[PDB]
Amino acid sequence: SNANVGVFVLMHGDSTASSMLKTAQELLGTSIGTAMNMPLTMEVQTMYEQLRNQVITQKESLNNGILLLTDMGSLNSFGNMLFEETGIRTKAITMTSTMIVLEAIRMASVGRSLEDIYQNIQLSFESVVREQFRSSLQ
Amino acid sequence: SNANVGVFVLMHGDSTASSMLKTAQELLGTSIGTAMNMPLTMEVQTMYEQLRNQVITQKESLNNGILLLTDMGSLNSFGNMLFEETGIRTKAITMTSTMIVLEAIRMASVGRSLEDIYQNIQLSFESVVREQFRS
Repeated sequence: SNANVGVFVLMHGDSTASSMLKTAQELLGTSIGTAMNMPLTMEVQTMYEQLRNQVITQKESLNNGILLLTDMGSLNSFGNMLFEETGIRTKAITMTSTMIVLEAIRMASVGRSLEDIYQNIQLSFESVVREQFRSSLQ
Repeated sequence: SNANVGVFVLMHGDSTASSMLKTAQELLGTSIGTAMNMPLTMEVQTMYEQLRNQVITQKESLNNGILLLTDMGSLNSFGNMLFEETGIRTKAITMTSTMIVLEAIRMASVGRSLEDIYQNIQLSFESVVREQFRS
């Protein structure tokens, strides 16, 4: 009920997820959020099981839902998979960049809801779509 | 006529840029592209000079232009600044993630033009955003 939203950052490669999270954490002075890197030799199912296992452990601290921030590929499917398996409300967002991790952790750490965080992140993506749109014009 | 577009990945953190670049290079079997990890202690001007310094030592290898893939605000001015200073055509994409680096590196390595790469990445980025937030 007063749990902060749980933020998990999952990305392809050796240290993208963890390095992006470290950046946000150092900018905000917080240690909340969890990063997991999927190196190229690791099967997608193996990664899901890493995430699911930690989620299951911390179930009682994840009363206000989970936000999965991913880059690409199969990883977004984990959001619905976790909800189906654990019943914990999950939103998943692809194409995650440093700013998005930063904004997710900042809002999570001050107790904003999963829905409020998801909406603000959508607005950030929309701002960028528009900035890019305007740049393509010239 | 033959230069590949030079792709530069500039990200905040210990290994964000280099990790994304390595993922792309390994997935694609190519060694092209430059990553520059910017630590939080580094000044904006130092970051800029790091980029500019490499660029101007390899001008002819960049004569088909430069694509900067960046994350955060301060880096977002570097494209126009680099172009103004060097005259080498530069495009820049913010909110860079793994798939942005992947497709930029894939296109550059097969000899796609700057305008084409930039166009296609922006179109893909918008498509995925719209599908993500659809329902």
